Amino acid sequence: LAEHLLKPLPADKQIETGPFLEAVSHLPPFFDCLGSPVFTPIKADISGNITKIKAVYDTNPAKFRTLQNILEVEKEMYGAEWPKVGATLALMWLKRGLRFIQVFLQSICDGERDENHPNLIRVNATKAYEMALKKYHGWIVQKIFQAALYAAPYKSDFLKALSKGQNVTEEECLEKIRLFLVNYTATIDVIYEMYTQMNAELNYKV
Amino acid sequence: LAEHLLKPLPADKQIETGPFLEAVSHLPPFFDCLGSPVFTPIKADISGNITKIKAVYDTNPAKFRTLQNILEVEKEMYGAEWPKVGATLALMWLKRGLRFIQVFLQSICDGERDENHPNLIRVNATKAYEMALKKYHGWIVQKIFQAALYAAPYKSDFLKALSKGQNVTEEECLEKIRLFLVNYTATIDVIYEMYTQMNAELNYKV
Ligand SMILES: CCCCCCCC/C=C\CCCCCCCCCCCCCC(=O)N[C@@H](CO[C@@H]1O[C@H](CO)[C@H](O)[C@H](OS(=O)(=O)O)[C@H]1O)[C@H](O)/C=C/CCCCCCCCCCCCC
Ligand SMILES: CCCCCCCC/C=C\CCCCCCCCCCCCCC(=O)N[C@@H](CO[C@@H]1O[C@H](CO)[C@H](O)[C@H](OS(=O)(=O)O)[C@H]1O)[C@H](O)/C=C/CCCCCCCCCCCCC
Repeated sequence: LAEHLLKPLPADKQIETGPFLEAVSHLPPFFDCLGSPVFTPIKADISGNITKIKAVYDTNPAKFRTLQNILEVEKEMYGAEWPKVGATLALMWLKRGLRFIQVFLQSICDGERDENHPNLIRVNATKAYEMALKKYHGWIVQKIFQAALYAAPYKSDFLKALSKGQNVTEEECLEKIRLFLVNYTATIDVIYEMYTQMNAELNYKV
Repeated sequence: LAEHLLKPLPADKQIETGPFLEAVSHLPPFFDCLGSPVFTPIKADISGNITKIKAVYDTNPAKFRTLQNILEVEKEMYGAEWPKVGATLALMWLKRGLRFIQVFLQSICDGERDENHPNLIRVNATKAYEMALKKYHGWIVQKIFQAALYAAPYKSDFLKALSKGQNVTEEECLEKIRLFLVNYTATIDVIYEMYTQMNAELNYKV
């Protein structure tokens, strides 16, 4: 993770679209390292959001220099269907997946665990799901999450996979995750705040 | 469905690849008519198989004239990883989805129902799942099927969707499904038999 840190936030809290998309594009490949086909459709959905945002950006990178520019330009371009359109909608969902990853990783780094099963990551994933995604899912998708949770790797195995080849301890691995989390968390928080400020957030369930 | 009937089988039971792929390519769009996002990853998997087979075919349509040609050419081309490779693997999975659809539709047409809930299609889908797919799924994916089953439409709604614009009765709709099922079922049966004859069938679970 720490090979692709996000940029620090500038004083004006603007997030450059190009570097943001470049950074977060390194996250979906991690889903191929979790040891299950159950992660295939997940990877697909997150990558699909990234692809959509990049496709809008590519139409005019200067116009879409920042994530704020995307929202404001699309609000002007689309009128009534906005924010349920375009890159605004894609980023609305992407931020939820990014927040899931943030909460999950932070929970692991913070030593949160089921003391009865300290080498599982279920409690960490459940917390992340509850905080990031659950209320945007109808009861059927929530039931699917609960089933998919059983496909999660052991903690020790997950941390091994995050540091393969590097010959580092788990303690060192977790320090590098904490480093990644600094600008990552700050960036996601700014994106959420922007959605509030722009009245671009929707609450529909799938 | 009856606007894209499969070809009848010739005496030699060979199935031409091009027309087969053209016909079955009309089936994944039906998943957008079931009223739920839960069908998105399903459509993606079936379409992915079709795309893979078409990509192999397109490298040399004469060499890959029939489905039998695909298996025999790939067996020669690949040696030891076969049949877990290429279009052979894609068709191995595609036939299972096609068989699911066949069993499901046939069950509906045959009047099979839960007499306590005659306007659901759960019993029909469960039968199809059991016959076509279940034993290739580990327990986690099976649990996901059980959840996804609740996203199925009402029977009357499903049959309406299959005949939209046509101004036909449900009886007429079902007669047209029965017509589609004739060459469809025969074709799928031949494909299954070919996999047996070629020793191309695998039994691994996902
Ligand atoms: C960095 C290391 C990695 C850290 C993460 C590792 C964590 C591992 C630990 C535990 C595992 C826990 C279980 C997994 C939890 C996954 C959470 C990760 C993030 C989730 C991504 C899905 C987000 C989501 O809910 N999306 C939902 C909404 O999508 C959005 O819909 C919009 C329209 O309303 C747009 O189309 C939008 O796209 S746009 O680009 O056009 O705007 C699009 O993104 C999407 O519906 C859900 C997708 C997941 C698939 C769920 C359905 C599966 C059904 C399967 C049925 C099969 C049954 C039959 C079997 C044969
Ligand atoms: C004609 C009208 C339409 C008729 C049908 C309507 C029926 C509606 C009624 C009731 C609904 C019942 C529930 C739905 C049942 C669906 C059955 C339809 C057919 C299923 C298609 C999936 C087949 C399958 O099991 N595939 C499996 C194996 O795939 C194959 O894997 C191979 C490698 O081992 C290859 O990669 C291969 O591709 S290849 O091209 O490279 O060779 C590929 O096809 C595939 O893994 C399953 C895909 C379905 C997705 C399941 C996982 C969902 C996990 C979601 C987790 C989300 C949790 C977190 C939430 C945020």
